[PDB]
Amino acid sequence: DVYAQEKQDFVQHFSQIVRVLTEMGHPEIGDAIARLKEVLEYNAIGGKYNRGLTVVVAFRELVEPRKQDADSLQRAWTVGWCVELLQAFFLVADDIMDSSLTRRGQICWYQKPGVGLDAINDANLLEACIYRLLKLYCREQPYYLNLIELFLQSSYQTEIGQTLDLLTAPDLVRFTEKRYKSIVKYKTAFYSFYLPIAAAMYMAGIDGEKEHANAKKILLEMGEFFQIQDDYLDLFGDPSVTGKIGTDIQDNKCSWLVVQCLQRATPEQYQILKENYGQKEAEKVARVKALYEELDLPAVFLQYEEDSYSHIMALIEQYAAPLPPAVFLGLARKIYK
Amino acid sequence: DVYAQEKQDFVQHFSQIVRVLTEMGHPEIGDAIARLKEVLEYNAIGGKYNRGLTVVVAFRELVEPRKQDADSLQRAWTVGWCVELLQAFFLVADDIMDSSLTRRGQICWYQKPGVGLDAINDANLLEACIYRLLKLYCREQPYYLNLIELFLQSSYQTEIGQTLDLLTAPDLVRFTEKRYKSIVKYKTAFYSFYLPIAAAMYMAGIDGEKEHANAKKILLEMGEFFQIQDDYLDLFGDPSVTGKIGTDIQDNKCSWLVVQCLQRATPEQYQILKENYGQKEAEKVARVKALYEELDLPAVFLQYEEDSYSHIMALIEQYAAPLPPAVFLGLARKIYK
Ligand SMILES: O=P(O)(O)C(Nc1ncnc2sc(-c3ccc(C4CC4)cc3)cc12)P(=O)(O)O
Ligand SMILES: O=P(O)(O)C(Nc1ncnc2sc(-c3ccc(C4CC4)cc3)cc12)P(=O)(O)O
Ligand SMILES: O=P(O)(O)C(Nc1ncnc2sc(-c3ccc(C4CC4)cc3)cc12)P(=O)(O)O
Ligand SMILES: O=P(O)(O)C(Nc1ncnc2sc(-c3ccc(C4CC4)cc3)cc12)P(=O)(O)O
Ligand SMILES: O=P(O)(O)C(Nc1ncnc2sc(-c3ccc(C4CC4)cc3)cc12)P(=O)(O)O
Ligand SMILES: O=P(O)(O)C(Nc1ncnc2sc(-c3ccc(C4CC4)cc3)cc12)P(=O)(O)O
Repeated sequence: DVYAQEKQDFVQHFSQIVRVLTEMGHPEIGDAIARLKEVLEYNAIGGKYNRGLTVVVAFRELVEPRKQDADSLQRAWTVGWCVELLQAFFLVADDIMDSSLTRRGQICWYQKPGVGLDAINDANLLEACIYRLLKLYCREQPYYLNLIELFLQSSYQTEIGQTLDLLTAPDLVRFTEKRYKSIVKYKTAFYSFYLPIAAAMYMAGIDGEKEHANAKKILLEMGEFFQIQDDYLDLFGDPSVTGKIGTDIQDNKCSWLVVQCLQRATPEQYQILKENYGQKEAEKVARVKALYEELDLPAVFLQYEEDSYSHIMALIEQYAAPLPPAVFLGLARKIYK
Repeated sequence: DVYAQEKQDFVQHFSQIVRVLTEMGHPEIGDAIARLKEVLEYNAIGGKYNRGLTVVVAFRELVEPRKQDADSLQRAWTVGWCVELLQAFFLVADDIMDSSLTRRGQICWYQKPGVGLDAINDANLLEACIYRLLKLYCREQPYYLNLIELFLQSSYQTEIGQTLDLLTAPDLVRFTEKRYKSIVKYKTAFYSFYLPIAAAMYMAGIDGEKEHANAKKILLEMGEFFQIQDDYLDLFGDPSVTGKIGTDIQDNKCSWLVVQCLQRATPEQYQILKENYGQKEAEKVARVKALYEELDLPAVFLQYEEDSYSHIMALIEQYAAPLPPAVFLGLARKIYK
């Protein structure tokens, strides 16, 4: 596995990431820097690192091996960790706003004794660390500004996505397909799928607008597919297999499932849905599920997967050049659950 | 007044700022953009605009009038508003973290019905808008990257400052002068005093490290002075004159007053302080005040002002060149209350 190959080195680099972000020529910010260390250690560690690793895998596939000096790699690892820091920023903040209890098999940072709403500042520090790292490791590089702009834009797009999600889910009237597709695109797909390849692209000197537009077209369609899958597996997944015990229905999400359900429902079924969506009790969660089954949404999903395979293989056929197909295909394999 | 002269045009530009940040080639983010308009309108408007205006005043004092085309000015106004957007980001967030009720004579944004902790995202959008504006108005300019780095660094320094404030005020043991001075420097002085002049400097082609270090030396010392004044006036100000009804003691702040009080107190006075600092009731707030009076902290302040005048005039004498002294002196006059 091309990701398993890169992994150990990527994770070991985290140690260096931290050292450099904390190491006291100015003594009396010491205490704040110590808090910064704790924030990084708790929140940047424990994921699958798919997004950060994608930077490293893509880098290796896109830069001729004659230009993979010890130093270029340090940079690749660093930029990968920059993506992981972006993720951490979003998730610390998202947990506060959703009033979540747990994340990545542990108490959400803001819920830890004596953190609370101070986590808002902590989240912002994580974001800040992106640009500090980019400066320290890539200031002299020709792609420096490209990377700054890409990260800032990725942040902007994600935040806009979050705004749309927040407005959409404060009433099922609002849960349309055009709306669902739009949330997924801004809120997850840009920073999860486009950003990591795009970074690698810029680090490899592939900076053209067309090349970027082409990679983007593939990657946003991949990101939509993987989010829709995520929505399906939330309910009909086997949690021992996926790792997620679904709570989308209780949590009242604009999920792909509900959108499809809404499109198909008779007026009376709308009512059963209006009646049971977003409740604690299993009794009710089971009536929503049983409705999705009644409307045969798994078959609808299966069909969506089949269609979606053809479309995405075709997209890569057409739009991958002059990147290696394996960049796209390697990422698909890694994310698919 | 050089600020009153620039003001009407600066504030009128806000309209343009908004238009450009909202104007629907992508239709289905419409609703999110509408929310963005509301966030800007509520949170970026109603201050004195000292920091944003400083960019515009400094620009005019630093660029020869032959290079003050309609376009250079648009840019100056825009960059000024970028400082105002940074301020707004910090304050929306700070209000959430402090659990404040009011700001700028109105309900804090997060306290408005149906905003709540969604304000966290809103705060981040305000930050994002800085870099969108910088791109739209200054991408082709030679100082573009300088401005990106300055804003990102200003954010980093402020956040670090906030971390230090949060750690320092979660116990009077912690309220030392080295610590107080350090909070003020990172949390307020860099972005309130250095950032706006520095931006103008870069827009004028003054990009040298020495020149920046020199401006910085003056401006951080100015920022310390104005924060210490702010602390004094919180208690001994006349609120009808200043506009602030002080609540530093109740709110348990690391204020200059308490630091000085701590340095002077006998063991028994420490106890009266330990006993009354951070309470609701006036009875107790009056015993803290009466102690500061007992220890004659106003005289200590007066002396601090006198010393501080000589020092800062001397700093400008020595370090202002090749900037016009009036940049520094104009800002002092404007902020002094
Ligand atoms: O209550 P305030 O606003 O008068 C005052 N707060 C501030 N005054 C001046 N500048 C700043 S910058 C600042 C801050 C707050 C939150 C953040 C979070 C985004 C990370 C960053 C900076 C708070 C603050 P304080 O009495 O808590 O010291
Ligand atoms: O994962 P499987 O083999 O158990 C099964 N998967 C599929 N079954 C039938 N047709 C298809 S097409 C498909 C697929 C996989 C990857 C992609 C990636 C390019 C995005 C697109 C479609 C998975 C799949 P399901 O239990 O998720 O329904
Ligand atoms: O297990 P199978 O083959 O009988 C069948 N699976 C499939 N049938 C038809 N086409 C496909 S494509 C497919 C697949 C799964 C994972 C991937 C990962 C590289 C992304 C790609 C394609 C599974 C599958 P299903 O009855 O479990 O849905
Ligand atoms: O609960 P989760 O984390 O599984 C999920 N949230 C997310 N999943 C994937 N990507 C993202 S990016 C995102 C977000 C949250 C807060 C912000 C605030 C800083 C502005 C920005 C982005 C939330 C999120 P959802 O079930 O609320 O959709
Ligand atoms: O403002 P005033 O005239 O009523 C009086 N101000 C002063 N009185 C005596 N000495 C001084 S030195 C001083 C000053 C003003 C501006 C500065 C700016 C360069 C930072 C530094 C020191 C104000 C002042 P106070 O009521 O604040 O004590
Ligand atoms: O009103 P005053 O002159 O009798 C006396 N004020 C001063 N005495 C001696 N030196 C100075 S310098 C000073 C001042 C006030 C505002 C400024 C603003 C430009 C920043 C500068 C200097 C007021 C002052 P105070 O008894 O009110 O403290």
